[PDB]
Amino acid sequence: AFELPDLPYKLNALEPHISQETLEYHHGKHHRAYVNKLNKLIEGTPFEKEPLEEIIRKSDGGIFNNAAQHWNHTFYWHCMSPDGGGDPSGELASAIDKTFGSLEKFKALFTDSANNHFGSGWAWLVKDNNGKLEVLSTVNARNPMTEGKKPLMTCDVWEHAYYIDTRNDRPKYVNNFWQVVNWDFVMKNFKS
Amino acid sequence: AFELPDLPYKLNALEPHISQETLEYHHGKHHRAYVNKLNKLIEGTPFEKEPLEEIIRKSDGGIFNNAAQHWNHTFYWHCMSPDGGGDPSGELASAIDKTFGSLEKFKALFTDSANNHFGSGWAWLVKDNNGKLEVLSTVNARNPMTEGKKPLMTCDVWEHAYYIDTRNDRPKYVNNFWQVVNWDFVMKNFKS
Ligand SMILES: [Fe+2]
Ligand SMILES: [Fe+2]
Repeated sequence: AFELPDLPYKLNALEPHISQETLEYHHGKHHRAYVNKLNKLIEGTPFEKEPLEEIIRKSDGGIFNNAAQHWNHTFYWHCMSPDGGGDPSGELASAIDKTFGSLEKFKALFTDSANNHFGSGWAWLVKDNNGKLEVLSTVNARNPMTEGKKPLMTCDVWEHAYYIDTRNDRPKYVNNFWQVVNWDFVMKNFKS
Repeated sequence: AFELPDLPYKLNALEPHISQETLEYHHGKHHRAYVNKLNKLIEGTPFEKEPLEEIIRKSDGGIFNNAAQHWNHTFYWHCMSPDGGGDPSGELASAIDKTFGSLEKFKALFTDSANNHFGSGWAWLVKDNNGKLEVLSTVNARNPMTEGKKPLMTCDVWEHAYYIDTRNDRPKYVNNFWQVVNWDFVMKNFKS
């Protein structure tokens, strides 16, 4: 029932910050696999016709892992852009200043979250039910929406996300992520 | 006070099954970093002068993660050899046949454990202190000795173990592992 979404940009659009080869493997093999495995697992189960978000909220095991990874990568592609980088603007910028003190403090907090996460996972900027901004990392496929928190931005820190381009140097990859970060998408997410 | 152990063979000794480049990054950077971070964390703490096994059994958080990974990687290098591959012999072979039915069923079981483990981790052949052989995988840095089980063989399934050589294709890497598996080490562990 689920499909691999097209990338929001060309395979070479994030160069030289994220390579074409990485996008070929990361989207064309890793994400594609999650979609295919998800579809097979949920066939003939209560999750067969459920929305993706509802599968994530109610499932466990392989169904959860593939469903959550599918959502997580779909979200991740929109968090980057050839037009990305620079600073946020408007109320997102204002809210970041209020919550974290400044943009550089927030960036440092997200960078540390991403760099210090042990093993596979995701670094997140989220909004809680009270509208308060928060930085946190999750293990493997886990997604903050299972704790009632809305994702605004994510950075994949599974080793496949960067090993082709930076090998073991995850911090260099996170710096590369900042050069392509799509603030327009983050702000769109912030404003609902 | 811990030290990066020397690799038991030359950097090209596992070619073409595991590349020189992989061993340069995996041992020379990944393993080296675990040893260094371990030493910094344990200094000034009750774990400073403890044996590595005791640090693993009594610590948590970053100390555990770095202590366990240091142990795991050291163990992992001896589980491979340029003279490796082929079949086990003697008591080990007999014990494998008794417990799992045959060598190929054991290989299938270990292969599936290694291939199916979601995220970063380790596939293991262990012996419980009843003496029974068991195949299982652990998440991230976790080591079966905390459950009183003695490791006999391990295969690192963190993406850095193979991404340079097989990219997303972990199954191909596990086949490459079987060509260099060091049964002499596994049997030594089995018998002691
Ligand atoms: Fe990913
Ligand atoms: Fe490793």
